[PDB]
Amino acid sequence: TSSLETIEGVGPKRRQMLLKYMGGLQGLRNASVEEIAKVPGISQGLAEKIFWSLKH
Repeated sequence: TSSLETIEGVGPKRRQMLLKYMGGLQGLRNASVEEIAKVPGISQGLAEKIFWSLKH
């Protein structure tokens, strides 16, 4: 239900950023908030948002 993929600042590419950062969703799936929290704004809010996306 969480619009994590279309967060108030995600959906266009922000998420992809991670891959623009890693170049592979897998890595993003392997990257929890800990890693995801290394992108634009994506520190905790987005980070988590993404975490719950691929992580678990």
